[PDB]
Amino acid sequence: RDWLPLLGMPLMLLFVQIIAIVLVMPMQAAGLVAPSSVANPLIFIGMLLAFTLVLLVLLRTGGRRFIAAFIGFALFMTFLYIFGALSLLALGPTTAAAAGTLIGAVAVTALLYLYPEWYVIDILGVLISAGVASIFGISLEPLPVLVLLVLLAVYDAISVYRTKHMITLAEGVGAFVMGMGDLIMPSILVVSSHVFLSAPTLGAMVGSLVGLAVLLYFVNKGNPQAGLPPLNGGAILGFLVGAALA
Amino acid sequence: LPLLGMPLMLLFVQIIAIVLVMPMQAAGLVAPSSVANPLIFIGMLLAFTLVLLVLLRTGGRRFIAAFIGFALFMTFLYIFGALSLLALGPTTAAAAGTLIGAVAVTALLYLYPEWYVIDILGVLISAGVASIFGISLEPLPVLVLLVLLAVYDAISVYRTKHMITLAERGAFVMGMGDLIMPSILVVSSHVFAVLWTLSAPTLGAMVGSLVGLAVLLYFVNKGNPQAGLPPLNGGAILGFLVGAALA
Amino acid sequence: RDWLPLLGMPLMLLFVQIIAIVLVMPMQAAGLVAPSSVANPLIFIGMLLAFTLVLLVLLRTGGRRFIAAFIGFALFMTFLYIFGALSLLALGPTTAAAAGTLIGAVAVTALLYLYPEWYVIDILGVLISAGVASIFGISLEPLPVLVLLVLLAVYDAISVYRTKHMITLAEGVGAFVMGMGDLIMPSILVVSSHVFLSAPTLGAMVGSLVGLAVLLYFVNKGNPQAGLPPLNGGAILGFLVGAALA
Amino acid sequence: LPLLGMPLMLLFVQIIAIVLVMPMQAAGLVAPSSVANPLIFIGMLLAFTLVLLVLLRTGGRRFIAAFIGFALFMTFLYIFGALSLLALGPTTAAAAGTLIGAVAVTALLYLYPEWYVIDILGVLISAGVASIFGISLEPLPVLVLLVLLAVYDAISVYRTKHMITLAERGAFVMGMGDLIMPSILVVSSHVFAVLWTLSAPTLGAMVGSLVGLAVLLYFVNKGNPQAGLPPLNGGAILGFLVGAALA
Repeated sequence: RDWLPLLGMPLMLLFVQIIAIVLVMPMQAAGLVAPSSVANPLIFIGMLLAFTLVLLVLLRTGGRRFIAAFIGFALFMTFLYIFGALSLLALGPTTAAAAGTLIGAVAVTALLYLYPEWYVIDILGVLISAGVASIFGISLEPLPVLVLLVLLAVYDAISVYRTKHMITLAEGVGAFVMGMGDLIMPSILVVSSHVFLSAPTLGAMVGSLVGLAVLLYFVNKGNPQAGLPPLNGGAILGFLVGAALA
Repeated sequence: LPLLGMPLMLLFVQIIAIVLVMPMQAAGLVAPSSVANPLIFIGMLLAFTLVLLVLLRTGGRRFIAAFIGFALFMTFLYIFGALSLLALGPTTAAAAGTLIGAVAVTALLYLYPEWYVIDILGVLISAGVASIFGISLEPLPVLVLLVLLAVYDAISVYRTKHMITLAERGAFVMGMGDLIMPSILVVSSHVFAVLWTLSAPTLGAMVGSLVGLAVLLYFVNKGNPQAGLPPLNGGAILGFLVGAALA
Repeated sequence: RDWLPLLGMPLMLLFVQIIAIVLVMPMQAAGLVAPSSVANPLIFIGMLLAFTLVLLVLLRTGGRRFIAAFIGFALFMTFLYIFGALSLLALGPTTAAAAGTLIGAVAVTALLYLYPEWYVIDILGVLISAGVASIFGISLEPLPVLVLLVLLAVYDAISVYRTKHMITLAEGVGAFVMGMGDLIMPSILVVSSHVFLSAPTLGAMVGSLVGLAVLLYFVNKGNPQAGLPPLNGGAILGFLVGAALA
Repeated sequence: LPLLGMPLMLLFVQIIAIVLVMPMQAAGLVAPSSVANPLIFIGMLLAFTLVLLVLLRTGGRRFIAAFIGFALFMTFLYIFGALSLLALGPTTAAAAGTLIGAVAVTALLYLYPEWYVIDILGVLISAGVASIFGISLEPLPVLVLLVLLAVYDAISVYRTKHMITLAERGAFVMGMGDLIMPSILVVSSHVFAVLWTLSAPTLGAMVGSLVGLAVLLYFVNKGNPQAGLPPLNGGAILGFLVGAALA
């Protein structure tokens, strides 16, 4: 039935979660992170604003492929961190391990720039996303992740509602970034929980999948809704259900 | 009826500016007396704005929209959080209580208000800023800061008025700004040595500001002419010196 | 004869020099400055580039009277330094001295903003200029000032020649800032010389006046020339003549 | 005749890049081997440029005109000054001598040249940058930096070439840049352990770069296709490994 079509996004959710755990492991074999303070989400957010400000001044300052380059470089590096973490727990400190990861990341990034197969895109998007998920999740603990999640969710629903209301007014009364990015969002709580086969934080994983269910449901219905609050609110739901478990 | 309204707005900000002073010094800390403090202050504002605008000229759609929302949220954190949870207080479920409070408010402010809501919130924030600086030091750097600021206003008004005799948001910002300016002599003189019906010379300043704004609103309806700050700013100054020459 | 007309600019030269000396005095009674290194001119120049970059991003970001304000504030402060230095050597550390200078500078700056008498402008321009002259001149020593002067002069002649040649090509083959600023330029060597009634650095003062003579001469002739090299080259000429003296 | 000219330009830059190495380490100092050095390097370039352009978008008339003139003057100071006065040397009238030298040159470069003048100067500067980095560390971070940089080029060429198969200043800059790229394996392998006709494997790299650029110029006249860096960059790399497998 409606299996093969549009299961790929919950697929991507589960996968990213999986790869985030498996990456929880090697990334501490060389540290990484960035104190389970509730101020940590605030630093996160402001810094996110800086990430965008930089990115925008870069785009408006392009840079026909200078923009492509600066991001290409950013990519190259983040993949170095991915791979790096892999071999460095794997073959460990060996020259053949490190060089293994540099060649790996060169290969991958070059590929992505060479008009790949663009199922490939989904795959790398999954990699990257899992990477980030693992990092902040390894970085500090739930209650802070929980605050962060609920905050970001609130911003979102404000954002959709504003522009939706702005649709309903104006008569008479690159998407992948936001996407895969939100693929990441509920998963970071999944890491920073197994960081605090798996726990009762499978619960967070399933609840996040169920949030995604409500989401692709309303999206496959007429007259869309917000996003984060289904995914985060559902991951938090599952997670808190996995407390009522043990 | 709003003819009482805008003085009310002031009176309230002043009251709420004082109430926050106690819990405000549960940390507080911005800027000794030192009159270089007003200068550092000015340059801080000018550089702040210059940066803030280049954020617009480099922004500022969903960016500076959100960016302001964030700054707003933080400032509301300090207001709710620090000023009420320490006023409980302090910690634990109270602190969480105010996170809930400030997210509730900034989210509410965003989206669409209803008259009084925005007035209330502006008043609150204003009281916050007022309290902080009035605390962050004494009534003499404040006296100078005030006369400086006011004199700038009257002059830019005349220049740009005289710059006429030829031939939305920044408004609420500047409004709030005027709600703030006299309140600092009120907090910072409360940081001074008398105490009648709770600090007499600070009362003097307070009424002096309420009458200053009155005179301004009269001339505002007289037509065009109003040197912005110099009524209430300079007049609350007059009132303060009046309530101080008493004790 | 041609006295009263266009002697006012050499007038302004002598005056600024005079006021720069008289200010050499009080400004050390509270220090100021900024090492007689030849790297000092380079720091100067780069920093000058920063002064302009700031000023330009400010103008292009105006600021109808925000621009007016930011500069008004800058002015207010530099006059505080002028006056401040005055009373603080004068009445010294007294409250009445300091408050004297704040009221003084408020008065002056407010005046300048109130459409003054605009001979007044020349006068304040003279004040300011002398102020700056005194500061860098008190700051470090001749050979560095000498390098700085010759450098700046070279930039200038390049600049005029470029745009002049650009005039001669395009057929078929606020001024006060640059002005009073150059009023300042040769005088800083006049300070940093009496800092290293006056010396044989009267020589630098007269030679600078004579440079100005060549300058207002060619300017009052058809087909203009560069500027700095007459003024600086002439001040340096007089100065080096005041070495062949003692 | 310039058919020999552009290889000459390279050959010279390489020579002049080496000559400067000795006096260059009379201070020098930019960036241990460490391959993070190439990464730090890239990010340095990207952030450098991004800033440099926002200087244009915020400039850049008489500003960035002069600003470049200044940067140029400084870099010429280090070339003349440090590389010749310490090579005298060092100090006193020699140092002054080079101030005179570099002001003379940058002023000369500004205003209008004449063919060879700009070529000469570009070559000089290039040798400077080449020398510094080749010194600022060893032939392995350099190997990686090189293959990274080159691979980026071939890919942006194909993308923007393939971005075609639908339907002035930066040129000299990028040119100079290519004059630079292979010379760093030449300096930095001279910073390595053989010494025939003065460092044999560094010779190998050097000829390998001279033939690489040759192959590039052949295809450039073959029509359109030239993956910028990968000929000489990747080829000088081949040559270096060839002259190294010798001793």
